[PDB]
Amino acid sequence: GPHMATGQDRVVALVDMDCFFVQVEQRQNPHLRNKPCAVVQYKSWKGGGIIAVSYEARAFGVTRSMWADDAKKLCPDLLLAQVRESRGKANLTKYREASVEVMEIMSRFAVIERASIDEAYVDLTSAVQERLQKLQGQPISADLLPSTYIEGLPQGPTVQKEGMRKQGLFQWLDSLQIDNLTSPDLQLTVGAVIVEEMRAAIERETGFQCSAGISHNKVLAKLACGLNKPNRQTLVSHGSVPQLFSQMPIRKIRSLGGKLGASVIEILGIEYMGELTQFTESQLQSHFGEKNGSWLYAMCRGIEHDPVKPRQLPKTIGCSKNFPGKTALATREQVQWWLLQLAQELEERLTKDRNDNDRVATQLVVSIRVQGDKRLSSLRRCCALTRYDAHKMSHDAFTVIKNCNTSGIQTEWSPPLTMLFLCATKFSAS
DNA sequence: ATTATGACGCT
DNA sequence: AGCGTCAT
Ligand SMILES: Nc1nc2c(ncn2[C@H]2C[C@H](O)[C@@H](COP(=O)(O)NP(=O)(O)OP(=O)(O)O)O2)c(=O)[nH]1
Ligand SMILES: [Mn+2]
Ligand SMILES: [Mn+2]
Repeated sequence: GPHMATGQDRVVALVDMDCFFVQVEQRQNPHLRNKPCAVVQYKSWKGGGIIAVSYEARAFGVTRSMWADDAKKLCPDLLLAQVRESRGKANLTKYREASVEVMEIMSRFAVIERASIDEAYVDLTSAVQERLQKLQGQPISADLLPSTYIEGLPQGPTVQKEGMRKQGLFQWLDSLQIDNLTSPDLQLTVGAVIVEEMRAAIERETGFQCSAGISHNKVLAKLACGLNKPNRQTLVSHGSVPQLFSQMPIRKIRSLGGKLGASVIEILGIEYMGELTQFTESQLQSHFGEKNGSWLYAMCRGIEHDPVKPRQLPKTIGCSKNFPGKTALATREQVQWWLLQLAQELEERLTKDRNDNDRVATQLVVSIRVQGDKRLSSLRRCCALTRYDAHKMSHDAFTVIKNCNTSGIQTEWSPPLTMLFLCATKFSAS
């Protein structure tokens, strides 16, 4: 009872940009704004592959992973923006730079953990304590939470979406105990006030809209963020978890959408996250390993301890290109030329990183996939990265992979290469 | 012929 | 170190 810690000692937020690459292109080209729009890579095969979709286009069924030609079948008026091509490959620099814009704004409010190109976690515990001190026991006005949903509310004792949002927020605020500076629900609420401010700053200073989740840990904050996209934020309280999880398919939790989640479902004969509560920690560890079992035991109760890492910058800088079907690389000249193209993009990104961030990569990882291998990487080899020189980097990558070529002929490459991947790692302060 | 990444955990 | 998983 009293000693049963409830995982309520942090306030954590997840901010995720809405249809990010689309918004970057819509900012640049006003003709794309408020339109069914998608961003594609390449064009020749099937119109190119969609990687981002505006909410207007989603209404027609357009999704990521879909070929543009098929998306145009669903949405004949769909507008498309193509990712830049440089050195024969997709070049995502514009979106990385836009990401830095957003990350730098978020860092004004708190130390952030860059989780992807378009989203970051925020540990707001300390900022919340500060704002609570300033509030001096003053209640929180609904006016300070103009885009916030309270998950699970309204409940009990109404036709529009905004009305339901406000009804739930009123029910939440009316139940708050604002004289207790240690109440977790009050802390989450102040966290949501701060996140409104953060999202307002992002939109004012970049033009980009985002959604956010506020809860007591990273998993719940991420889940919360997705509940009311776009352009809204959602508060998931500890108390909302039993009802939320009682009908939550296990695969919606970050980390359980793959083989492990399928094994939870099949071994235990359950469907929803809430059903996990009936098992002991030891039973879950027996099926899924010590670490996974402890994580599942706490997570189905709303408890997760993974810290918000103080990391605004990516840990690696990588360049990759697939060569599908008849485009697979079958000669040594081809392999060398594309290793050089990848290495030249890598050199440019690494040099900019060194200038911006006062660090140097020290390890080069070379990954290839070979024809007939379904795995992502057929082979990974590391070597030293001692100079930011594309020619050296590509020569070294060739040296570490050249023993893969089973061809007796010096010129041919067999079996052909369907992917090249260069990734700079193990950064050191310079 | 989804593609381009990037984060990890395992052994 | 190299491989596998998850993510999108
Ligand atoms: N190159 C590449 N980029 C991708 C891929 N998947 C996503 N991206 C890029 C394009 C995405 O814009 C960006 C962020 O990914 P999300 O947050 O998962 N999706 P979004 O922000 O679009 O919509 P929502 O409002 O639902 O969050 O990452 C991919 O497979 N490949
Ligand atoms: Mn997003
Ligand atoms: Mn995202």
